[PDB]
Amino acid sequence: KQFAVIGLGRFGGSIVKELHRMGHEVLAVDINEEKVNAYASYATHAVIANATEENELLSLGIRNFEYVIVAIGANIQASTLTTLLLKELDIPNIWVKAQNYYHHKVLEKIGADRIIHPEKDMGVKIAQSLSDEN
Ligand SMILES: NC(=O)C1=CN([C@@H]2O[C@H](COP(=O)(O)OP(=O)(O)OC[C@H]3O[C@@H](n4cnc5c(N)ncnc54)[C@H](O)[C@@H]3O)[C@@H](O)[C@H]2O)C=CC1
Repeated sequence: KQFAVIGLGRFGGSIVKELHRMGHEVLAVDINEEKVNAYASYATHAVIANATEENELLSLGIRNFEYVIVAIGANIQASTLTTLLLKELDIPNIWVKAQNYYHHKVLEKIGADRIIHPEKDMGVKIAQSLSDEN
């Protein structure tokens, strides 16, 4: 029902723009307001928070998003700690972007419903499109 994207880089911000362009409402959170301000026009609600902190997550109300996406970047701990925190919030679905075989492997066992490798996955998606192209 609900969609929450944590981390507004090229990936996360993109998935926030699309869900908007598709007519869905999104909660878009990040730690530096520059980012939050950059998507205020696309998110049904854009907030400034540190998703690694227990309390900010409750003032976020994340407890009620069927889907949450951890699209944080070059910072692996925040990523996992965040996915770890909310994993304990009982979020039915948490998808996380990954960049490490290591990272992937921990997320895997932490209980992440879906791990994403933009580069690898986009890879298969294209080979896919090539075959389709005839
Ligand atoms: N998703 C991941 O865990 C990882 C990604 N990487 C790689 O790092 C590269 C850099 O990617 P970008 O998206 O451009 O990274 P980036 O540093 O530009 O953006 C990450 C975003 O998440 C935001 N954010 C929101 N809440 C945060 C919090 N509590 N702590 C930290 N950041 C928070 C940051 O402020 C920022 O906008 C990527 O291409 C990715 O492949 C490397 C390690 C982990």
